Amino acid sequence: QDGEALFKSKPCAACHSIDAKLVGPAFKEVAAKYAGQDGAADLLAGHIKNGSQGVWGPIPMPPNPVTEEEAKILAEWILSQK
Ligand code: HEC
Repeated sequence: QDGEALFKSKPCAACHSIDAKLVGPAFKEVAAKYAGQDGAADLLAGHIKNGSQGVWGPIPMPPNPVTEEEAKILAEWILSQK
């Protein structure tokens, strides 16, 4: 759950829904794509700070108040969302 925590303090929800979709890929659709995709959460974490674009919607995603460990955990949790 180390991901739910950060995701809770991080507005990642206002745009990333786990049961719905807003601006970014719904954590549920994101996990299904990068599910058990070890190594992917690491690449996604970079998109969190360096923003992401081209993996889902045409609109890129600005960086967030998160950090390295704050992005990785979110990456491993988003990919292993359970
Ligand atoms: C709306 C302003 C968003 C907020 C707030 C957050 N994210 Fe986001 N994210 C958003 C979009 C539109 C996209 C798709 C970008 C694309 O073109 O593919 C994303 C994507 C991600 C991804 C996936 C990156 C990839 O290359 O696949 C991750 C891992 C991600 N977002 C993480 C993330 C986190 C941790 C957030 C809270 C700090 C967060 N996003 C907020 C839009 C928005």
